Amino acid sequence: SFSGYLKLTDNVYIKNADIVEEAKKVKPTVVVNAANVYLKHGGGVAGALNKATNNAMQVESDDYIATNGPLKVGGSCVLSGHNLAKHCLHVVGPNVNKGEDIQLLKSAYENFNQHEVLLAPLLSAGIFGADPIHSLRVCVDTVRTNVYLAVFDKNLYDKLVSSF
Ligand SMILES: CC(C)[C@@H]1C(=O)NCCN1c1ncnc2[nH]ccc12
Repeated sequence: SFSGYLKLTDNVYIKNADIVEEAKKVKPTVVVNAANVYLKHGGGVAGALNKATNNAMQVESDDYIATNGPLKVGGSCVLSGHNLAKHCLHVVGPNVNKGEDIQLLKSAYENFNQHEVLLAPLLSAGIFGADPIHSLRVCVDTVRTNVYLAVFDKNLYDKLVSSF
């Protein structure tokens, strides 16, 4: 049920789209959130996904952290997708604005391999401060399962395609 995507490789696809609007249209098995280790969904992809769930994602997330403690940078957890998807895979890419090791970006993308198909953003890009061209290259060289990437900014989408 994904439509309008450009094929990059055997298993990676890309579209200029808001991931929240794509999740509402497709209702995929798995939507990836660009999480932080505290699961505090304030802005960027995480803030937008949480707003679309009417804050239910944040309430579930706070219970998960109260039980388990914070995630690791490079780690993930599977929670409910609420009204957007069956599941949300909360994945923590390194935040370069906080001095986190960019080598952890490959570890972050390895979490995608546990799921046959995912709707996802570019990890560590946007407000996380990493180069999106680098994030797309790590994605293509790490993920083996079928990934549908939604890139919100049209100018960035065009650059990602034309430099691929
Ligand atoms: C992570 C970035 C590459 C990307 C981008 O193009 N500009 C910044 C935000 N972002 C998103 N990309 C997809 N869906 C989104 N919904 C909310 C934010 C967002």
